[PDB]
Amino acid sequence: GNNQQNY
Amino acid sequence: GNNQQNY
Amino acid sequence: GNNQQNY
Amino acid sequence: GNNQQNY
Amino acid sequence: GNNQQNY
Amino acid sequence: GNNQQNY
Amino acid sequence: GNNQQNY
Amino acid sequence: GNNQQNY
Amino acid sequence: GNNQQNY
Amino acid sequence: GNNQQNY
Amino acid sequence: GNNQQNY
Amino acid sequence: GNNQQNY
Amino acid sequence: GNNQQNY
Amino acid sequence: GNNQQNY
Amino acid sequence: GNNQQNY
Amino acid sequence: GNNQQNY
Amino acid sequence: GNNQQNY
Amino acid sequence: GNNQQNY
Repeated sequence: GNNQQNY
Repeated sequence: GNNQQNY
Repeated sequence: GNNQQNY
Repeated sequence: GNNQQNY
Repeated sequence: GNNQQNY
Repeated sequence: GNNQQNY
Repeated sequence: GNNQQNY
Repeated sequence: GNNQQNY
Repeated sequence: GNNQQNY
Repeated sequence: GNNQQNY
Repeated sequence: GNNQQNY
Repeated sequence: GNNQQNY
Repeated sequence: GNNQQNY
Repeated sequence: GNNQQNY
Repeated sequence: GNNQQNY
Repeated sequence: GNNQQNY
Repeated sequence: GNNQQNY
Repeated sequence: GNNQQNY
């Protein structure tokens, strides 16, 4: 699906 | 499904 | 915090 | 905190 | 705390 | 605390 | 405490 | 305490 | 925080 | 099913 | 079923 | 069934 | 299903 | 924070 | 922050 | 799907 | 899909 | 899709 990554 | 990762 | 919305 | 909503 | 809602 | 709701 | 609801 | 509800 | 919306 | 992990 | 883990 | 674990 | 991980 | 909108 | 909109 | 990464 | 990276 | 990179 849609992807958001907050490192 | 949709993905959110908060490191 | 961080926000992801999948309509 | 962090938020993910899947409608 | 952290929030996930699956409608 | 942390929240998960599956409608 | 922590919350999980399965409707 | 911690909460789980299965409707 | 950071924002991603998928309409 | 749907997945939420709070480390 | 649906999964919530609070470490 | 549905799963909640509070460590 | 849909995925949220809070490290 | 940073913004991405997909209409 | 930085902005990207996809109409 | 659509991608947003915040390093 | 569409891509936004914030280094 | 469309690309924006902020170094």
